[PDB]
Amino acid sequence: IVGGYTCGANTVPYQVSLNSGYHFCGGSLINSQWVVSAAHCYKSGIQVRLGEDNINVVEGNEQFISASKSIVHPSYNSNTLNNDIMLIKLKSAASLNSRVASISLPTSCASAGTQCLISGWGNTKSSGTSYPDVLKCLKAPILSDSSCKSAYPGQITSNMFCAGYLEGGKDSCQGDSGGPVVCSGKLQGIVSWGSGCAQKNKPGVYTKVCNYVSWIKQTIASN
Ligand SMILES: [Ca+2]
Repeated sequence: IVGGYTCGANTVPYQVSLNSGYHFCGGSLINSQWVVSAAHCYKSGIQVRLGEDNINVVEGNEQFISASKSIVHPSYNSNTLNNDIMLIKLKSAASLNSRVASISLPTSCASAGTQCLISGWGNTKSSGTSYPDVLKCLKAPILSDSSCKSAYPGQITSNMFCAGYLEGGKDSCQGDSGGPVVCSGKLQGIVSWGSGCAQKNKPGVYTKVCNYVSWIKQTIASN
């Protein structure tokens, strides 16, 4: 997260880190046994880390649980990042409490101008690289589909939305991928892509979660 703030330990209780010996992506806990992330985050051998603040120090609220299975969206296109969504099942249910908690799926698609909370352990620099050890947070509005398409001609599908600031300075970044965009207490986006981070006229592009609620619910019900 570029141009964000330190969230505070366990203030984003649905935020998970995906670990394969190291943090590589974020995710969102949507019930005691399932995580939503970005399909471009797929790999084998995932350990889900819940209850994290400092991802390099054991602070006392962690739960580390290996994934039993991953399900990439059946229409994921890695070239276009259309349908950049995957589900990860935990081998055992997490223990839920105020510091480790699921986030609800949306009932409604959020609109342009709605304020959302974007969070992650990704790069905090637009130029060069600095990884934080603690969770970073950013409040950002959803942008109009017209401003989104104008920023990224030929690239924005009906399964994407832009959020952030056309002026630059404030954005998600590398290492935030798969993490949450939460608006009015519901998971509306997944950190997906952007051209660099926090560059002018290159806002963040997010998977549009409201399009996937039927697929998520049906997939969980049978797996
Ligand atoms: Ca920790």
